[PDB]
Amino acid sequence: SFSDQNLIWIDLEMTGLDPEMHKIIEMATIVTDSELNILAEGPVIAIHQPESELAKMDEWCTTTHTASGLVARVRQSQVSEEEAIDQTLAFLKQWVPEGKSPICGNSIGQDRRFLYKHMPRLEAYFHYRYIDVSTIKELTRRWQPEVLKEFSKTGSHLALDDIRESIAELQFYRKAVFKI
Ligand code: NA
Repeated sequence: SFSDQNLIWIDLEMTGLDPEMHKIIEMATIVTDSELNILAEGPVIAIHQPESELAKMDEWCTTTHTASGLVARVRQSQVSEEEAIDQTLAFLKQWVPEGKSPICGNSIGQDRRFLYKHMPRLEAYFHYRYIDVSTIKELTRRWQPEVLKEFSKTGSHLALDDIRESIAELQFYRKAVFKI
């Protein structure tokens, strides 16, 4: 089912909002076809970081990532950023050719910033364009906001679950605000 029309969905969790200061602590990927059918889920990787990097986390980050179990998984992880890139590339090469899929997700520009800084070999696998589901969310909020009361998110900040929610959100928009 390898195809240059398939879409690569990705979500990261980080120790904060600033790529120059903060680090990636979780990554997950999903491949859909162009019709958003989920074809395969990629590696779900808690990336090891030392305490000094975890100690940069603000209260939101600390409470969120501790309560989810991610911090414990990060502390126990034996997978570095480079190994996480290798695993993720080995998965993606089976489903989508290099340079063809936009990066897909919610406010995915932020994730791409962290990929540019910390995982440029993975960033380079994506086409330069972005499929940002939150673009459609924002346009819907302004053009017909009552549509948004028909869809809800759990928002657990477990990377695979959140990217599954991104795909479900776009699936909802296709029926609710698109006519194609
Ligand atoms: Na995200």
